Amino acid sequence: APTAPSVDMYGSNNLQFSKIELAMETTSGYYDMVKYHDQAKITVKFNQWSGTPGDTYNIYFDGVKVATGAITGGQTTATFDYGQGGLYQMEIEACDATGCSKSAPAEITIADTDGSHLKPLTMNVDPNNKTYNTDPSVVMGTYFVEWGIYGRNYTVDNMPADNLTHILYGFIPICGPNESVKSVGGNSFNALQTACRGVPDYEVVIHDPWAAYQKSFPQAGHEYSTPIKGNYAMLMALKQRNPDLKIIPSIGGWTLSDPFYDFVNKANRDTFVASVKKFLKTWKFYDGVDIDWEFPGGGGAAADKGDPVNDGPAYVALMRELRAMLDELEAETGRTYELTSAIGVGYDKIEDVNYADAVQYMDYIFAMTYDFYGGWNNVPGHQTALYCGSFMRPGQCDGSGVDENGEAYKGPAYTADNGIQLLLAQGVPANKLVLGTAMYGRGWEGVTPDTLTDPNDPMTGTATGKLKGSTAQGVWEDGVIDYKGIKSFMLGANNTGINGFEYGYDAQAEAPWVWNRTTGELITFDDHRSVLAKGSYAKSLGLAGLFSWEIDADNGDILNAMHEGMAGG
Ligand SMILES: [Ca+2]
Repeated sequence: APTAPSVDMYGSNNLQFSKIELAMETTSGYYDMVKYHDQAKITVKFNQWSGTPGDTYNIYFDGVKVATGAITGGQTTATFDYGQGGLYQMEIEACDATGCSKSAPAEITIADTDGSHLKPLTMNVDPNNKTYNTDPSVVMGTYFVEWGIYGRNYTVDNMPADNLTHILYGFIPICGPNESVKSVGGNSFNALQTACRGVPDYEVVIHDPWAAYQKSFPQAGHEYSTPIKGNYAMLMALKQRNPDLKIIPSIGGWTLSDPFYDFVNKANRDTFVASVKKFLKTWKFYDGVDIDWEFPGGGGAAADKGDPVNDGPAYVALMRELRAMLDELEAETGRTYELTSAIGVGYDKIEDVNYADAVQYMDYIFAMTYDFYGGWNNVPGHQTALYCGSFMRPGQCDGSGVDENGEAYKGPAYTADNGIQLLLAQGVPANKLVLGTAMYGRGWEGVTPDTLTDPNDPMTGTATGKLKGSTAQGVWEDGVIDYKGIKSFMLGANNTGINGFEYGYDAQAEAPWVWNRTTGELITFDDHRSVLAKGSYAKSLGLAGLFSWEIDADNGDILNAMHEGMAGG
C-alpha cells in the first residue's frame, strides 16, 4: 500500500464549501451579491511526503466514490464538482498495484440553500405560545417581516413554528416602477435602487440583503467564515427542524406593488416569472410563491395606478404562467410547489378579478379580512369584524341604504363575511380560502363619550385623530398598535381594562375594542373571543384555515386562539 494520504486542511479550505457565494461586506446590485452554482467546486489537497504516494486517488463521502484522479508526487490537489449539499465523512484513498492506503475520515461541509448542511435551529419562543395537538391538514399561516429584526427585535427563532404550517416572508420587491417605496421614508427606496442596479425591470430581488443573509446571528452559530447568514440561513435551519413547514416568499405588499400594474404586458410577466424560477432554484428553502398585488384595478398605495378593465385578466394570466412555471420546477426537482395570493376583500377590490378563472391555478387565497377601518381617517369602526356591527346605518351592511350625508352606498360594507360570500358567489371553492386574523389594533384618539350617537357603542362616535404611543407600547406608526402592546398596556393581565381603558365586545359583529373614556382613545383589534368566532366560522364554511398578520406583534394569545377556535368539529 501507498503512504497514507494526509489532508492539508489549509489547502483544503478547511473542508468548507458552498454552492452559493454571498457578498458579506458590501451592498450592491443583486447579481454583484448573489452567485449560485449547481455544482460546488470542491478542492481537496493532501500530502504524502518522502514516501510512496501511489498511482491514483479516490475520494469517498460516507464510503461512496465521488472523485478520482492520478497521483504524481507528495502533494496532490484534487478538484471536482459536487451538486448536493450536506455534511459528509470524507476519506482519501491512495492506490497502486500493491493495494490502497486511506486517510482518516474528516467532515466535509457542502453548504446549499435548502439547509441540507445545517443542524435544526435552536428555538427561543415566548412560552406563552402553548403546545397544541397540531392537525397538519389545517392551514395556520402567518407573516414574518424582513425588517422585524431591527427595532421590533423579532427573529426567525422566536417564531412558534410547531404551531404553524405556513410562513409568508414579507417582502420580495420587483424591480421597476416603485415610487410607492418612498412614502415608507428612510433608506427604503435607496435600498431598492441599489439592489436593482444591473437588474432588468420586473425581476425579483432581495430588498435588504443585510437582514436576508448577511447579519451574523449568534444564536444560529454564525461566524465570519459562515457562507450563509441572516434570516435566510435561519429559515434554512428551521426547515431541518420542521421539514413539513411551508416557507413561501411574499412578493409585493402595500408599498412594493407598483410594478404589478405593468403585468398587462405579457413580456413583463415573462421576465418576472423567469426571475421567480431562478429565485426558487437559488433559494431552495422556499416552497412556492405568494403574490401580494395590492390591487388589480387600483386602490392601493399608488393613487397613480389601477386598471379595472385589464388588471383582472393580467392577474389570471399571471397565475396560469406562474402555475406552469412551478409545474416544470416540480418536474425538475420532484418537489411540490404552492402558489398563493393575498387579496383585498372589500367588494370594490373583489369585483376587479375573476377569481374563478385564476383560482384554478392556486393553492390558497389569503383573504385580507382586516384593515376595514383605521386612522387614515376619523371614522371609528371594526377593522377586522366577522359581521356588520350595530354602528352601521340601515342598508349599510348590504349597500342598499344611503350614507349620513344623503349619499347612496355603492357596495356592501367592509366585513370578512361580506368578503367571503362575494368570493363563494364568484365560484371560489371554500377549501382554498384562508381567513385572516389581525395581531395588531387600529385606533383613534378623541372619541369622547359625547361624540357618540349610541351611548353603548364608541364605534358610534367620531375621532379627533390617530392613536399615539411609544415603540415600547407597540405603536410603530401612528394609529397602529401591536396586539401584545394592547395586551400589556390596555387590556392588562385580567383583560378587564387598565390605565383608563375599558373593554367592550360587539357580539353581533364578533369584534372587541378597548376604549379610554377620558382620552377618547379607541382601538379595534382581534382578541381571543373574536378569533374563536373566526375558527367557528371557518369550520362552518369549509374554509382551509386561518392566517395572521404579523407574527412579531403576537404575544402567543392570538396564535393560541387560532388553534383553539380551529379545534374539534
Ligand atoms: Ca376597484
